[PDB]
Amino acid sequence: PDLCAVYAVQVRCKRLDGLGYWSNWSNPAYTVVMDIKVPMRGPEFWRIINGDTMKKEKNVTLLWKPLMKNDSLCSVQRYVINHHTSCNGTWSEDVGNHTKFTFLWTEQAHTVTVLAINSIGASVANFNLTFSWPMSKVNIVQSLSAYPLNSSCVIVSWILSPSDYKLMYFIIEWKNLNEDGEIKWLRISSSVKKYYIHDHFIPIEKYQFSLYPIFMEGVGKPKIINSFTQD
Amino acid sequence: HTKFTFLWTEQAHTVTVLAINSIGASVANFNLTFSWPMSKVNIVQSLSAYPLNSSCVIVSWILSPSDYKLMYFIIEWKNLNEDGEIKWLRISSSVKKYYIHDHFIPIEKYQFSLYPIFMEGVGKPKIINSFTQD
Amino acid sequence: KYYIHDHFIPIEKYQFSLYPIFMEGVGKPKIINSFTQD
Repeated sequence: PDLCAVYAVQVRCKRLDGLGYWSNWSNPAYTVVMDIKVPMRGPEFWRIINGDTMKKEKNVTLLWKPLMKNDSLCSVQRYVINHHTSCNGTWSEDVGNHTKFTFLWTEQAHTVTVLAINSIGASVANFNLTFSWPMSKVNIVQSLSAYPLNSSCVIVSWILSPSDYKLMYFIIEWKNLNEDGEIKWLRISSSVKKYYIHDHFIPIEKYQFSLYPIFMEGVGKPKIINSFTQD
Repeated sequence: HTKFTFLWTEQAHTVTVLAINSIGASVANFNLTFSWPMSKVNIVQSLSAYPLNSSCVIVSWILSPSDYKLMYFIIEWKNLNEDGEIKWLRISSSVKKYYIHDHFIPIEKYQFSLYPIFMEGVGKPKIINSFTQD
Repeated sequence: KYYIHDHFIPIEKYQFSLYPIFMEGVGKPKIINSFTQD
């Protein structure tokens, strides 16, 4: 079931006709971790946008986590980012084993895809994220409320307005606004209307919860709240 | 013992704590002058406190000009919501913003007192009882 | 007043029924379907 774990293997033998004894078990053999297939899935990534609202150019810092054993399978030697744009077409940038990359977003639509590469090749199923200036205005989240359930779980719930755009999935993003916390994020199916976030949440602190609707055409306008709803 | 209580009666009382070992007393010792005139001197024009995270708060201040030679600052902070031990730290007078590393719960009401410390003694603190929302 | 020790997620809607129990049998419960915000 797991191609990238060390298995111990021992073999013993006996006469096929049954007239005899079993041999002792052989000295254990162990696998060496080598890449055995390309990675099954590319890493989940999100973006930080550093840019004054008055500038046409914005710095987009992509952030991902290293793949877990199930998704990397055995190893990731380096990460390569495939960029796709209407004007410059497709190009690729090798990021090595770094988990963060910052590029300049200039075009009206820029689709980015992060690939994981091992000694055999690139990951089969990869996540993409389209950065679109028109789409950043689309708002489908009618209401958004956040209630801390406990110090280990917050429900974030939302109601959706009808939309002509095919919603693919949600990403909930949360950060403390009281802390310089790392921006934590998670991808969630578009079928979901309430989610249990498991993280350490101190319920009085002010957390920003941003629900980004993600469409084929790109990231919609987030709904943002800066306090828990007392109602 | 790490704590001592004395009666302050005079207009000016300078105190110095010495550490002594089997050879003798400490070479370089801190002093603190308690002066009733100086307790009225206020040089801290504004004081604001903003929690940066649960492990660091910047306390920042602007200074008015002063004829007294400021030696250093001490920032003192305590929860006003908790019976917390009064925590304090000495900071150079050259500093105008400092990163306090302690466990800070950002909504709780902390009192931050910036005491200006002069040769003539402790000046009047500037005190705030809430984080500045501005 | 009683302290119930169980895993309670405070926003979820819990029904709490207090049944008064008499020699003659179970009385009418008082029922609430939400926490009291007052």
